[PDB]
Amino acid sequence: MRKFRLIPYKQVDKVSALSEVPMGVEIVEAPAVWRASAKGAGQIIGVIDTGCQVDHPDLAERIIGGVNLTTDYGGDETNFSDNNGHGTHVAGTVAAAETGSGVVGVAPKADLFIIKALSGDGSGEMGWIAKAIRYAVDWRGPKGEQMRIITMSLGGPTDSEELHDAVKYAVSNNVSVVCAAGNNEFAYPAAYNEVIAVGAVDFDLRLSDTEEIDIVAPGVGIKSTYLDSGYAELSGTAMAAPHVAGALALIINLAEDAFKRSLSETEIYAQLVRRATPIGFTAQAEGNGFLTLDLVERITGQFT
Amino acid sequence: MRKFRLIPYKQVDKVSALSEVPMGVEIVEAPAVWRASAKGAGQIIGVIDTGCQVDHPDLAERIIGGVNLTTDYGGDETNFSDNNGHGTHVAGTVAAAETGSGVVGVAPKADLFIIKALSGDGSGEMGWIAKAIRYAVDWRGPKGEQMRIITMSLGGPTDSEELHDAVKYAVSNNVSVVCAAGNNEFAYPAAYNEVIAVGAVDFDLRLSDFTNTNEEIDIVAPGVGIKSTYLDSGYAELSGTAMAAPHVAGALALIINLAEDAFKRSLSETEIYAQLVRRATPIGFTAQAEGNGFLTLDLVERITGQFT
Ligand code: NA
Ligand code: NA
Repeated sequence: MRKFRLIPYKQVDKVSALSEVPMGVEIVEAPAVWRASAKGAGQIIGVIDTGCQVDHPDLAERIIGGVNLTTDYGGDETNFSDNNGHGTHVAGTVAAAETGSGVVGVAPKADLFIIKALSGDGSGEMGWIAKAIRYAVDWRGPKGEQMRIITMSLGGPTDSEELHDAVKYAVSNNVSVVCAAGNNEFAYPAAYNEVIAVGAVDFDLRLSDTEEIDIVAPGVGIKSTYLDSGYAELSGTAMAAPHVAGALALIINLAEDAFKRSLSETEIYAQLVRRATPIGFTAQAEGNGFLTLDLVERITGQFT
Repeated sequence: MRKFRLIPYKQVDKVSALSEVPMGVEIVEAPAVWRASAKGAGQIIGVIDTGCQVDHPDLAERIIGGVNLTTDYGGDETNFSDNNGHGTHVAGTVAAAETGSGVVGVAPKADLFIIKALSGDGSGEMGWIAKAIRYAVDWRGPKGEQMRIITMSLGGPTDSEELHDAVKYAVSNNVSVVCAAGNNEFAYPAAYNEVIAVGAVDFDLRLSDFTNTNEEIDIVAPGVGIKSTYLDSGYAELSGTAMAAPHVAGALALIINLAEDAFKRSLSETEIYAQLVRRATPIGFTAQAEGNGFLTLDLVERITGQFT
C-alpha cells in the first residue's frame, strides 16, 4: 500500500438487489428537507476516492464527470471507473437517484464529480490527494458549473505543506472539505483545522470510535451502491462522512434560499453545525452532535 | 460629525441609581450559562467606541487597560475616558460587575480593553477605526494576554482597502469582530462579510422602525430600552440598533469559554461563529430581518437528546 489510504472498514454483506431509502438517510432527516432543498439540485460533490461504477443504475444519471489522478488504467485521466468498490459506495450515500428501486442518497438530485485519487487497493500518493483537492476547486463545467463540496474517507500519517496548502486553497475558495475522522496512521487531512471532520455512530446513536470532530453521522450497517450494479452493507468510521457531504448540498440550497445571497464556506459550516443535535456525550466525543437536517424548523418560535 | 459615527440611538431615561439584572441580559439566557462559562473569565473584549468611565463602580474592576486613538485630550493616548456616554453604556452591557447593586452585564467576569476611536461627538476618522482594530489584534498583556473579541457600534458610507484589511487581519488572527447593523450612511464595517453583524428586536422579540436595518445580519439581540452604565457613576436607558451588538460581544466571551471546555481544545474564529449561530433561535421573521435568529444562549442544552 501507498501512504494515504482508506480508513478501515468492515464488509457486512453484498447483495445484487435492494429497494429502500437506507435508514442512514432517513434518520439524518434528509427526506424532511428534500422539497425545500430541491434534493440538492444545482450542487456538485467531488468524491475523492477509488473511482465509481459510472453506469451503475442508481448513479449513472447523477455523474457529471470525473478524473483519474492515479497510475491505474495506465494513467488514463478519463477512466475513473471503480476497481475497489468503496468509491461507488460513497457515491450512493451522497446522491443515489430515486429510480423506483435500489437505494437513494442524502442528496438524490445533486451531481457527482468522480475524482479517482486512490488505486484499486484503496491507497494513493499524498500528491494525488493534494492534486485531487486543487483539481476539484479549479474544475469548471461547460456553463461555468463548479463544486462547492468535496468528500474523502482517507488518511495518511504525514503532515505535509503540500496537502495542507491544498485544503487551505479549497476553503479560501469556498469549498467545504469533508473528511472521515478515523482509526495516528490516518490523521491527515482530517486533523487539519479547516476540514469538516466527521465521526460515526450506530442507529441507536452510540459512538463507534483525541480525534477532533465537528459532527457525527451514521456509520454502522450502511447499505449503498457497490460494484457490478449491486449493493453492499459496510460498517466503519468512514461510512459517516458521505452523509455529511450529501447534507451539505441540501444545506447550501436551504440556506442560500433563506438568506437570498451567496454564503461563504464559514457560513455554510455554521449552517451545518446549526443542524446537529447533541446526543448527550461531550463535544470532545461527538462534536456538535448528530446530523439532524430538520432541526431549524423544529426550534423556530420555541422560547423559554 | 465626521463620516464614521455611532449608529443613531435615543436616550430614553437617565438615572443616578439602579439595581437589577437588565432584562436583555436575562432574555439572552446569559445566567443559564454563567456557571459553564465562568462568567467569561479569561476573555478580553476590545470595546472600540468613545471611551469609558474607567472608575465607574460597575466597571472599574473589569477594566484592564485602554488606549486613545483620537485627537481628544490633545491626543493623550493614555486618556481613554468617556466624553460622550455611549462607550460606558456599551462596556456595561458587555461586562458590568456583580455588586449587589447597579447592573450586571452578559459576561460579568470578562475583562475590558477600552479603545477610544470615536470623539466626544461620537464620530471618528476611518483611519482611527482601522488602527483601533489592528491595535486590538496586536496588543498583548503583562502575561501575554490577547483579545479574541472586538465590538463596535459605528458605521460610515465608504468601503476602503484600509478598513477592510484591518477586519480581515482580525479575523485571520482569530479575533471575532462584532458590529452593530446600521439603521447606507452606516454600511461599513458591518457590511464586510467577515464581521458578525447584529440587528435588534425589543423585549417582545418584535421589530421596530427606528431599530430596523437593511444590512446583511447574522443574529439579533435586545436593542429597545436597554439599561446600562453611563457617565458620572450613573445609568442610562438607550434604544437603538447598536444597543444589540454589545449583548453579542459579551455572549462571545461566554461562548468561547463554554465551547473550548466542551470540545476540550482551542477553537478558531470560524468555529466560534458557528457556536454563536447554533445559539440563535429563529423568531419567525425573514432571514433578512433576523439573520439566524435571536440570541438564546442555553439553546444547545435545550435540544440535547431530543430526536424525532
Ligand atoms: Na434508486
Ligand atoms: Na452591579
